[PDB]
Amino acid sequence: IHHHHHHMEELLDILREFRDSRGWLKYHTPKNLAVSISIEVAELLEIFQWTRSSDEEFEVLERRKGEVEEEIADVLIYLLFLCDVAEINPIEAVKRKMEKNERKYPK
Amino acid sequence: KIHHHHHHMEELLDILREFRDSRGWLKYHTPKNLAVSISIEVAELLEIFQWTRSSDEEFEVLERRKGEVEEEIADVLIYLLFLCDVAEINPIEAVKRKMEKNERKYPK
Amino acid sequence: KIHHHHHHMEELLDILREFRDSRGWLKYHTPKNLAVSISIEVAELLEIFQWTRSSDEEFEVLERRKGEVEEEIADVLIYLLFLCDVAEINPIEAVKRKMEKNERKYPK
Amino acid sequence: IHHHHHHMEELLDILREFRDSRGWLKYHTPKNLAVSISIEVAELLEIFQWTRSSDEEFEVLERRKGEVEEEIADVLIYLLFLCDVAEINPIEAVKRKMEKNERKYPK
Ligand SMILES: [Cl-]
Ligand SMILES: [Cl-]
Ligand SMILES: [Mg+2]
Ligand SMILES: [Mg+2]
Ligand SMILES: [Mg+2]
Ligand SMILES: [Mg+2]
Ligand code: NA
Ligand code: NA
Repeated sequence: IHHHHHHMEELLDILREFRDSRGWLKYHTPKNLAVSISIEVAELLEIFQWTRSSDEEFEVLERRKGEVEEEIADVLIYLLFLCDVAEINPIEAVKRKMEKNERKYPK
Repeated sequence: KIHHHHHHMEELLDILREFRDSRGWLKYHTPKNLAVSISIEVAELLEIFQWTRSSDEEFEVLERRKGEVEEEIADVLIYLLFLCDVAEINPIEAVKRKMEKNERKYPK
Repeated sequence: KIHHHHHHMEELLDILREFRDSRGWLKYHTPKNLAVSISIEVAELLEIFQWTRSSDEEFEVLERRKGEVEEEIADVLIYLLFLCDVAEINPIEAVKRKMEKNERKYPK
Repeated sequence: IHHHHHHMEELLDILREFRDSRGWLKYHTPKNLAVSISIEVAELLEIFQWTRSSDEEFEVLERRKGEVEEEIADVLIYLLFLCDVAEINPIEAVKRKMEKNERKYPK
């Protein structure tokens, strides 16, 4: 018995249900979703706004772990909504870019 | 009768980890630097649609420049997953938790 | 017969400098921290228009939420001017120089 | 003889001439300009992408002064184009926010 865990695919089903039960697909234009990603990554950055050292950055991370988790989740949700409307497979996207990176930055 | 689970996500992170550590780039992967790198890449994504003036037009641009859109999506996710690693955050769990919160804030 | 020049921009920066130094916040104003603060504020500005679906609609939102738009513009410019101070960059000169370059790249 | 230097007002005239000689006003929707600001501040941030200390940040600034200057200019140009279309006075905006800041963060 073989179980193929495709976690982003599974996440997308939870996402689609939410969006569609509310009728918010009509707002998910490519640029509105890209703008939504921009907004959430700014929320992530704000948590570390005024740190002055790599050392302090890890201290803020530990103390505000929950906030970091939420903004990472936010960035992801919108990236996945974007992948839905654009018909892009984000895992394959990552694999192809990493392959490109391997031949840009060789060992 | 034996169950065989395949962890495709852990497999993807392994490709990421291997790239990172073969190049000695871990030392650069502080929490803020990674968050800065995500911000940079989403702006690369935004740029593709910079001057569009209608929803209709964004889909024409998306169809026409799909490859560039795919690259920038990959760049965003790469650095997001790198951050997840340094922070020991499970981004699948984080999404599920956030959607559960979203359910309560925006009820049916 | 005497000429009396008024440096309104230098006056504005003085208000900024005075706020900063009365609070002992200079030590926080590193180049990257300021650039991070600008990124944060432009995203506050973007948020006002997050779900608009037409140019027509953006002007209705801009008219309706003009005060919020004004605040975020102020926030962006504040941190941009703080960066100019630490970097000793004259942003009026930088614009003029960049527009001169823009002239040559995009000729009439 | 009194000279009232209003430098952003003066910049805006150079900006308007450029935009209008090319017929690009039609692209300057509020959200396109906000998105353009987002793009340029990312260009600014990239210059410092991988620094690991406040010390290194000032070293990068000195070495890549020109690049920083250009991206600051870029951020400004779009903020001023935005102020044009929104009919906002950015100097007065700054003064009012600073006044608000003074009574939020008292001495
Ligand atoms: Cl997995
Ligand atoms: Cl002046
Ligand atoms: Mg959020
Ligand atoms: Mg990229
Ligand atoms: Mg603000
Ligand atoms: Mg630029
Ligand atoms: Na460490
Ligand atoms: Na210093």
